[PDB]
Amino acid sequence: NYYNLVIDHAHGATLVDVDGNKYIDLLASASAINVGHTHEKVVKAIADQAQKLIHYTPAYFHHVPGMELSEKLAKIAPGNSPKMVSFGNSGSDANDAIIKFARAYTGRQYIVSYMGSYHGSTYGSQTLSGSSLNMTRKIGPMLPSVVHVPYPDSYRTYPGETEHDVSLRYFNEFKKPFESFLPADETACVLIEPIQGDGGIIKAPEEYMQLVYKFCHEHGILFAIDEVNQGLGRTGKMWAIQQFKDIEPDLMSVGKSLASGMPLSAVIGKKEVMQSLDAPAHLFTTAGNPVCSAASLATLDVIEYEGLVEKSATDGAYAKQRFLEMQQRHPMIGDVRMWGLNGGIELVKDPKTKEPDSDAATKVIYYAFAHGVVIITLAGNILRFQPPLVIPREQLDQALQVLDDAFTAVENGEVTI
Amino acid sequence: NYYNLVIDHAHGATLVDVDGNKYIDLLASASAINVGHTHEKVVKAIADQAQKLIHYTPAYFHHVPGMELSEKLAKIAPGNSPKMVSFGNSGSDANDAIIKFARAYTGRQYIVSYMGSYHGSTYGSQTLSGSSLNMTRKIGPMLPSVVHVPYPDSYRTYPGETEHDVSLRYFNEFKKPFESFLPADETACVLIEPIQGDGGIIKAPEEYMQLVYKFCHEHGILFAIDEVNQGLGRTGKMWAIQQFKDIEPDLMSVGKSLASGMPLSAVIGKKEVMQSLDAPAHLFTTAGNPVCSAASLATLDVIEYEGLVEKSATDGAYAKQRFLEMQQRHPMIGDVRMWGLNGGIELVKDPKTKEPDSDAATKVIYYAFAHGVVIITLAGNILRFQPPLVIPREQLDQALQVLDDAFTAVENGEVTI
Amino acid sequence: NYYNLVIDHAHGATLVDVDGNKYIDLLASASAINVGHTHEKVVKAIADQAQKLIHYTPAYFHHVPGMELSEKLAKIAPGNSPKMVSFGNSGSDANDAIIKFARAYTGRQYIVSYMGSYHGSTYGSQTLSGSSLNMTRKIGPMLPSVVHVPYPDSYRTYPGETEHDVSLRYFNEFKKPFESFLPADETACVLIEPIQGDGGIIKAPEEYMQLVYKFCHEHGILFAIDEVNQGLGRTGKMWAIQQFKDIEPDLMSVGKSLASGMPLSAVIGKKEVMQSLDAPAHLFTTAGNPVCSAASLATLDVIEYEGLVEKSATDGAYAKQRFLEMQQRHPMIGDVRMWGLNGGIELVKDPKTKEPDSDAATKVIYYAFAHGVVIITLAGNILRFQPPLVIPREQLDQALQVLDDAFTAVENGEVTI
Amino acid sequence: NYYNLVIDHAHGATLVDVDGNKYIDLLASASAINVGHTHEKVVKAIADQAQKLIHYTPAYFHHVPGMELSEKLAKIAPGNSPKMVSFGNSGSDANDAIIKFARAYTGRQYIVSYMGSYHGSTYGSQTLSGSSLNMTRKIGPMLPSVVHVPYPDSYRTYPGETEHDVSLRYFNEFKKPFESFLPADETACVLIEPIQGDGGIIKAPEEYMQLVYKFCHEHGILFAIDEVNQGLGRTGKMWAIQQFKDIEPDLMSVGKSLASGMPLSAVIGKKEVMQSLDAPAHLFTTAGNPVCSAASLATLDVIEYEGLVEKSATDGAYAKQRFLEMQQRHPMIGDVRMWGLNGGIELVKDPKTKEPDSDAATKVIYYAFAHGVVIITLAGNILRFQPPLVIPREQLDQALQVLDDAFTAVENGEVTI
Ligand SMILES: *Cc1c(COP(=O)(O)O)cnc(C)c1O
Ligand SMILES: *Cc1c(COP(=O)(O)O)cnc(C)c1O
Ligand SMILES: *Cc1c(COP(=O)(O)O)cnc(C)c1O
Ligand SMILES: *Cc1c(COP(=O)(O)O)cnc(C)c1O
Repeated sequence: NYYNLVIDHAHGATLVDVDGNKYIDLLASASAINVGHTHEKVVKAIADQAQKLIHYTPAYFHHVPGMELSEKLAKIAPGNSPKMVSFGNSGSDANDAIIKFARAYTGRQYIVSYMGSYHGSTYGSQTLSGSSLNMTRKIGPMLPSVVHVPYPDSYRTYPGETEHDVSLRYFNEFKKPFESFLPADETACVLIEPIQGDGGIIKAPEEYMQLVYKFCHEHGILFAIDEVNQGLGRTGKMWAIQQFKDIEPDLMSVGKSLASGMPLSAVIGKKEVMQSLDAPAHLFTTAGNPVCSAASLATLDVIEYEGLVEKSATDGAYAKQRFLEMQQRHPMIGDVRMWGLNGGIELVKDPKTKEPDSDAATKVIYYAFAHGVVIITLAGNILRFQPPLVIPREQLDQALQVLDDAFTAVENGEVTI
Repeated sequence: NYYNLVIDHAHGATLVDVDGNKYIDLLASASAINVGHTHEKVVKAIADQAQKLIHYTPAYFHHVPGMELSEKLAKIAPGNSPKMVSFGNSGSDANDAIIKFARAYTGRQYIVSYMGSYHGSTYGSQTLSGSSLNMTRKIGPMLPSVVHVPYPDSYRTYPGETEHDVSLRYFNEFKKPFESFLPADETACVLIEPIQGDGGIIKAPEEYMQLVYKFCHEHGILFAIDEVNQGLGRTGKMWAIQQFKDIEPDLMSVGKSLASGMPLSAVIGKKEVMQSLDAPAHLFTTAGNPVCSAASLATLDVIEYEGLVEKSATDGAYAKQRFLEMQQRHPMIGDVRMWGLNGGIELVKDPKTKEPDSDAATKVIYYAFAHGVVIITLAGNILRFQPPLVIPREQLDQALQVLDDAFTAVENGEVTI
Repeated sequence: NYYNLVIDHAHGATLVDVDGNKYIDLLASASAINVGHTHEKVVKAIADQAQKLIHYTPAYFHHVPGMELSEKLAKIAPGNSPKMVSFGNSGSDANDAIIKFARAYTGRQYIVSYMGSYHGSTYGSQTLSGSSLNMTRKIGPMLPSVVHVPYPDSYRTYPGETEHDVSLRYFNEFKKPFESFLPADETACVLIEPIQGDGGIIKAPEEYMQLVYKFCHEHGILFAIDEVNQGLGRTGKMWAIQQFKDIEPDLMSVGKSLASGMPLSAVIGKKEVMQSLDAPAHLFTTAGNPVCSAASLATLDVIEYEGLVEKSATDGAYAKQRFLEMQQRHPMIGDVRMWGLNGGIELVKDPKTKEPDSDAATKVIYYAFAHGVVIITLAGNILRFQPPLVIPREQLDQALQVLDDAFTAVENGEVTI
Repeated sequence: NYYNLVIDHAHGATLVDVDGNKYIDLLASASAINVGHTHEKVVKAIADQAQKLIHYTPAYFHHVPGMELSEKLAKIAPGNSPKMVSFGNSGSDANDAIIKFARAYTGRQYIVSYMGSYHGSTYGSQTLSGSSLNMTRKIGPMLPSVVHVPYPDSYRTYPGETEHDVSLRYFNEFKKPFESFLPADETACVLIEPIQGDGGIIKAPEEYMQLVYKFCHEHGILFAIDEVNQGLGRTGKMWAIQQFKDIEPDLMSVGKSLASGMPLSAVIGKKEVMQSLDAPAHLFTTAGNPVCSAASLATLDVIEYEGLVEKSATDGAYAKQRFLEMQQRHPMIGDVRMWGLNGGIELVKDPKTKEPDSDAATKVIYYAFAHGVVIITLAGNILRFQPPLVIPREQLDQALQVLDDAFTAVENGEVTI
């Protein structure tokens, strides 16, 4: 909680509290609500399925929604290699499964993940994460044979560094463990967020990603991606990895928006990799639930038929220009990062020092809340802008104007915590 | 897939495939269906909630169903100490949370669990597990600082051993790591299933359980229980741990039946233990989902209103009697174990050698399936008996008669694989 | 410090402090002094080699003592298979090397060792150990993928158990992990002390050892032995494993007496196992030191020339009968375990309860010390009897008389701590 | 075996093989032989002790050389805080002990060590290591809760980077894991080579070292140093850490040259840190061997009496000039690093690209060997220069001229393997 709000109902990008007050949702429940709240087609799909079968573990009997969803997810995944899908409940358990699939297929034990990453809260995925110290404190020891590498930062760079220089420097950092203590032939996979979500909406440069991808292929390391936050149209392409040229992951984790916030996740992977493990050795009883699966079928169709991928791209381009214009009048805005309706607005004390301004960031979100918009922060000083992709233009403009007013009010000293 | 069969719809304890064939459910989807399939109150709760709010992450904003469920679960948990509740999506993640809370509260690392145990498929919970069925081939290394001890087997005992002798022998095995390499003062937690589900419906004797509970208290080791399979009325008490005298767990995992097979789980623990961690330390985006929460509220209401606990105790004792009578005519039944509607029928080659007859158990399964009843085996030779608690007596008797006929056909060599 | 006493010099089985006081050594510095203190032939070997070459790391240049010892150790190892040897500095690092060799050769992770065992003090060997709890306390997490099983106890048995029943019970416990959570095809080796040293001079029954050995052969698990305490003639055979019928280990650790207490250890293993790893990957700078190697060549020569294996066998049988006769007069002696000049004298409060009497044990060692004999306890209540193998009969009889007097004085309450 | 030749005898910096061929030693058995081969004072100390007492485990009885050495090591260790010493056999076990002392004193789990480091071949010290030459292939999983950070590289730097810029960039890398997944408050220790030996004779800049030292003190992390290769006058100070301003380590490992290559090591630590662990919990049987202890007393004496600290400083400054002069005529020499008689001469394909030239390096080694000098490489392309500190000027000049001719011959293409 940030402000003790109790939601009674919601539709599209609008939240209504128990009292009747209205809010514009710029969070979409951490990008679980790409399709907007209570989308008519998803509600109906949930209702109709519940009438027939609430649950049977698909490992004992197939159900139609699970069969249909498994085929479809295999189709829409990036690349042309034959795919298989394994269902879970959460992004967390999907990233735990990624570790399992990679170890079992390769016969290798080490996993490489990123500082700044967030992969979930189960013991495997929580070890991979590098987003929060409180995810390691008191609960160790963690999963063995996990190595963290730094994710490329395009904002706080060295003087005179180009995109090319940053890519090379961070790739050299990527190689350092492999040239010292970490055998590449013993690394099962690299797990990467094509754009880091919780880390602050940070996109790896094209050249950096191509270097890692090639490194993996050349050493027989699996290239895995986490699309749990950045997938299903969020970046203005179906998959965040499609922001890069011709990269097909060996394993991909999908969650959050998948079933409009119903607990469903998937690992989608190359056929051969996915066949190294199955039920009943790896299984979640309520995973691939038929009600959740019907919910997902409807939400996937909504993304396609309402053109939400295209809308995220064009609205994202627009929101990027609006925030850039705001940056010209508000020097507290240090960096505008936007790929689709998917933004990190980084607030700094000074543009030259780039020193984080967590105080100002919290004031903005407090102002916004008092003026009917829900927005939160990342890593202290970064506003996350991830509204449902269905957000009508009038509501988007309304929210942007509140944010512009927030910046002015924080400048004048008119906001207190 | 176990049955290679597509389920179309289901109600109560009757399953209907895509060709209209009817089946009596003696599996209840691994005891996730205590309240029976598509219960009228649960379907309505799901459909009504979906219309208002499909999802918002409870870590940002509260919703009424989640808050009400949190209160109700704290109230119905065993013991009189004030509890806190932490939601997840799966039993697996609830067991991961137990490791976290125990380690955080005690400041110790080691977790003790049992051989034969099943706790889930994430990296924490699957380390704790000890069923041959869900073993960790190809996926290691697992979570460090986990020791397995043997679970008391009251069937294959040494000649002349009483329940007293069994309790003492197994408690002596329990103490052996603590008297060698495992420091009691560095063990955070002992986690036990009060009755082992996947292990074969095996109940720890009263005296063994008291000895462990006391050992934990004397050394400041938390005593945790897994009620994911055996909870919510399955044993003919609300919780399996209530089959024992005056035992309040520090930590308890709950799942499967909690929300009628909708993905929801909980860790319910003593207030002090639960306060040792933050969250972000333990959070899932879709955990405590309002549709799932409303479904759970309704299944809990059904357990109360239809007196399902008492019905489980009553039908359980009936089913025990019935199988005991069958045992008198079919010496292939080596052991009848039953606490509530919750039975392990163990098949053997000879009454004295107690050699497992996995082939005979396979043949019973086939016969039952060919005759309209769904039942599975555990450990090859144990028939597991876990119908929905709502199973009408008429249907229970039908299933029981099919089982009787299966034993007859198997004796006479009339079933072929 | 155990005795709080400065040794000036020593020879054979006699120790001399800085005051001139003489002691009979029944410890032989934890069996590192099989050949007796300052043996003339060993002293000469040390001095002559120190004038030629104190050290060069044999991984850069070979030296003649190292090459000769390497061939000698390959030849005297139990069995007929071609062997190779790898040198270390301590028993501990030899056991660390066993883990390495087994994991490297098999491509598997898990190591099985015994409760009650002692393998050393480095992170690998100390994880495998299971005697002192202090050895795990405060220093975790330890090496992952290690499982401890119980070592067969022939003294505190169930009423009416034969040696056959003991072997079968303990072999059943051995198998329990493999039938639950531990995959046999993922375990690299079993490390076993053929007689447990620090465990209390406990010998696995023949039948037990055969069952484990066969289990290992059948599953491709390496069968590894620790001969650091019990090797080099201590049991009245060259190797403790030779007390068993036709067992050739895949790997064997040797230390302590190898170089008369100079730091030198070895792993002796089958050729194909030993070639799975080499220097410079696995290497200790001062391992295979030419002075230590010359000392070792000399001590091995003494064992042969003075017939110390047979002398241990015949003096050990004599000493066993002496302790058996003491036992008749002194009921505090519950168990006499003795194989060669290698004994555990177990002290108990009552012969039927077998309750440990640590108090009587420490009083015996106090009396012995005040009367010119050095002897210590294991596990509180067991007198450890391991004199140098060269101990003259007159001196052995002298020490045995003091112990008889000690037992009489402890009975009469004449000893105050 | 590196050279395929058998050493028969050696004295000072000259080695003689079995055929009578003389070699000048620029390896000194990886810096185990600081005081020169078979030094008269050390040979005599070995022989004289061997006559009195070859061994007794000093945990049972004190011996005089062990007592004197313990006092002398506590005295000559850097800084003015009271120290305690714990003996081992090898640098590997001393570094394993460092982990143990740090975890036990702090009650924290995590250990930070460096890429490019070498700390030994036991499971603890080998996990900490980061030398490609000592990779842990096939032997995992390793010790849990170990994080590697990059060591400052002052040769392959970014354009226009100063020593200051290097110190700040590498300190920024040091902090990255602490700002992502590694809690400072849960890390027990940072272990650092003041100059990395096996890493290629790489010295951390003063400013970097002060930053790490300060960070450790401010977070309650123990600051540990490894002086096994770089201690005992090798750098031209007694300890390599004395190359830096006012740094007193909490823990220091010492070995290799400590007893002229006899197996002996020590952890020297602040008194309150060392008291956290005891014996018999932590103990090696043959550690602090009296013959080894006597050898060490004599080598320490030679270091003082022959003024070898000063000799290394002035011969090293001389050797740096000679190699710098060679660099002028031989552009294949990319970098000359030298602190005492202790150098890394790095060979490259081109002065601007700095591409490593391993082929040129192995050819130089081969030529040198063919003309009577012993020298090896590190990291493929770095000539390592560590002769005994006693090397007479005439012999040094002789060896330096052979190296000069080697560069000439490789340049002209006259060397083939
Ligand atoms: C939220 C998130 C997860 C974990 O998903 P849950 O459903 O909360 O377990 C994993 N990866 C990324 C990138 C996320 O944003
Ligand atoms: C099935 C089960 C679990 C795990 O639940 P999932 O929802 O399948 O993760 C945990 N414990 C027990 C006793 C179980 O039967
Ligand atoms: C003492 C001992 C060790 C360890 O030897 P160190 O040389 O003290 O490291 C290993 N195994 C056994 C059986 C021992 O008695
Ligand atoms: C050689 C070395 C060690 C290990 O010493 P051993 O005696 O070979 O175990 C540790 N640290 C450094 C810096 C070394 O050079």
